[PDB]
Amino acid sequence: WQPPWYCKEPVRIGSCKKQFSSFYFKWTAKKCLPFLFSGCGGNANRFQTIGECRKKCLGK
Repeated sequence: WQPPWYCKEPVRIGSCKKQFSSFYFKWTAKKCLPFLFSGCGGNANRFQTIGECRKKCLGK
């Protein structure tokens, strides 16, 4: 198994000024990890639930 491309993008908190609990795939550790998203200016390596992250990035 290899993850899709967006799971390999670096975590991006972005440029806005708020906080939203999120998950990203740290592909070098093959784990879905929590992070705080600012609310805009992110990238595609962001998921609302750890399950959605595992489904897309691990194929679970």
